[PDB]
Order: sequence, then structure tokens, then C-alpha cells
Amino acid sequence: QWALEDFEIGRPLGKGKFGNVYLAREKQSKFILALKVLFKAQLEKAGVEHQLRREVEIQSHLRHPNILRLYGYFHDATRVYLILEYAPLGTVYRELQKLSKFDEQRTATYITELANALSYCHSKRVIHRDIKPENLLLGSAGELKIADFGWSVHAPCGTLDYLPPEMIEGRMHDEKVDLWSLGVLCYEFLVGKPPFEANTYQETYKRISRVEFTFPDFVTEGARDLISRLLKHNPSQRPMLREVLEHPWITANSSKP
Ligand SMILES: Nc1nc(Nc2ccc(S(N)(=O)=O)cc2)nn1C(=O)c1c(F)cccc1F
Ligand SMILES: O=C(O)c1cc(-c2cccc(Br)c2)nc2ccccc12
Repeated sequence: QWALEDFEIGRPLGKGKFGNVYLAREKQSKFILALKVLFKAQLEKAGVEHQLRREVEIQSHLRHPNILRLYGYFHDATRVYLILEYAPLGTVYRELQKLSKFDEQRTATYITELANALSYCHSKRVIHRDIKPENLLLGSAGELKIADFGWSVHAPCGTLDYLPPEMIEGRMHDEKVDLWSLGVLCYEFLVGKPPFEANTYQETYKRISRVEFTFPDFVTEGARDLISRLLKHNPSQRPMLREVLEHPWITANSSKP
């Protein structure tokens, strides 16, 4: 079905994290795509073979314009190869480094595209558990695409910044975990840093478990209301995705087709 001889490999798009992503082209069709090349050595040492197979299994079945497509996979005696959609405008992470912070318009748009992808995800019982700017890509029209379904699973670690209390405490969690992540993102998009950031993991753990965030002066009340409602300790007290898409701050600042 698939072999390395089928593609022409090009420029690096990112680095592992175990393995790199390279720009590539399929020889037969001239189809431009991105090839993630993971090493079996590193994958064994971390014990993630079951998790990656699980990721590929989940990600290959999903179809949404705000979820990055996986077209297929293959492997060699030494490496596993993933055939991904190439997002031409890069990471939201790099966008945010360039502008420092986003305006309400861009943020509300990104949150709408994000909630939509999550409604679709939850409607197949899949919970991402890992939304963060480095895992969000931008298509050719500047539309947001979710990328790394590695730590995803059916409902109901590096930096803790995006994880909710119930997760960092090891408590049972379900779909409402992604609602927290949205609030963290909405905060970081407007402020330029996540709300429980810190110089140490131990402090970030304290900050999250206690829900210790303050808003800078430029954050408007509509944004302060949506963020505050999302950043609740109690998962059942977080709103639904419907409620988020219909929030007055969102509806007054987002975009549509
Ligand atoms: N699938 C995919 N497409 C892209 N497009 C891309 C990425 C970076 C740039 S650039 N020159 O650094 O600004 C330009 C285009 N990245 N990508 C990935 O899987 C990917 C990822 F998810 C995280 C990190 C790196 C990646 F490569
Ligand atoms: O040597 C193998 O047979 C092997 C295969 C794979 C593999 C094969 C196909 C798809 C995916 Br995802 C992963 N992952 C590994 C991950 C670690 C070690 C070995 C492997």
C-alpha cells in the first residue's frame, strides 16, 4: 500500500518529540502533504506504541474541516511514517509568537472553529485532552485545524498549563475536560500567555488546582465572562459547546461561511 519510495521529501516543518515532520510530495499524484517520521527506538523507550496506534486509529476515521486529516501510514525496520494533511500557514503557536496577542475578532473566530471541531469530536465520543497552540495548525484560508490526537481517548505528560483540575489530580474525567482547555486557549489568545503559567510545574499545579488567574486591564467583560465560566473546578458547572457557540461575546466577534 505505502512505501517511502512513493514520496519526494522536502523541508523540515518541525522536530521531535521523538520524530520530525517533513514537507513531502507524492510522486504519482504530485499531492503535497506532511510526513511525520517517528523512530521505533524512542517510541519503545517511552512505551507509546499502543498510544500511537490508538491515535492513528482514531484520527484516520474523523472528517471535519477543522481537524487535520490523516491519509494513511506505513513503517520500516526502523521507523513509522504518518501521512498527514499539510497545513500551509503553520502553527497558532508561531502566530502568537509573531503578534504577542490576538484581537477579539481573531480569538472568537478561533474559538468558534475549535468548539465546532470539538462538538464533532464529542459526537463520536472522542475527547482530545491536549489542545494547545503547538497542536493547532492554520490551513490556506487561515482556518484552524486540530493536529495531535496522541493523548486522545474515548470518554469518560509535559507542561500542565492546559490540563484541568480533575486530570492533574488523576480524577475521572469526560468531555468537560476540553471545555477547560478552551478557556485556557481563549485566555492565552487574548493575553499572550496561559492563565496558570509559572516558572515551575509545582507552582502551575497549585495555580490550576486552586483556579488562580487574574485578567489584565485590556480583557473586556464579555471575554472575562466566557473565560470565567469555562475555568470552573466543577466539570458539570462548565457550559456545553452549544452555549459557547451562542455566547454574546462569541456571536458579536466571530465569523461564518
Ligand atoms: N501537518 C502539518 N502541516 C504543517 N505546516 C506547517 C508547519 C510549520 C510551518 S513553519 N514554516 O514552521 O511556519 C509551516 C507549515 N505543520 N504540520 C505539522 O504536522 C506540525 C505540527 F502539527 C506541529 C509542529 C510541526 C509540524 F510540522
Ligand atoms: O516493528 C514493528 O513491527 C512496529 C510497528 C509499528 C507500527 C506499525 C504500523 C502502524 C503503526 Br501506528 C505502528 N510500531 C512499532 C513501534 C515500536 C516498535 C516496533 C513497531
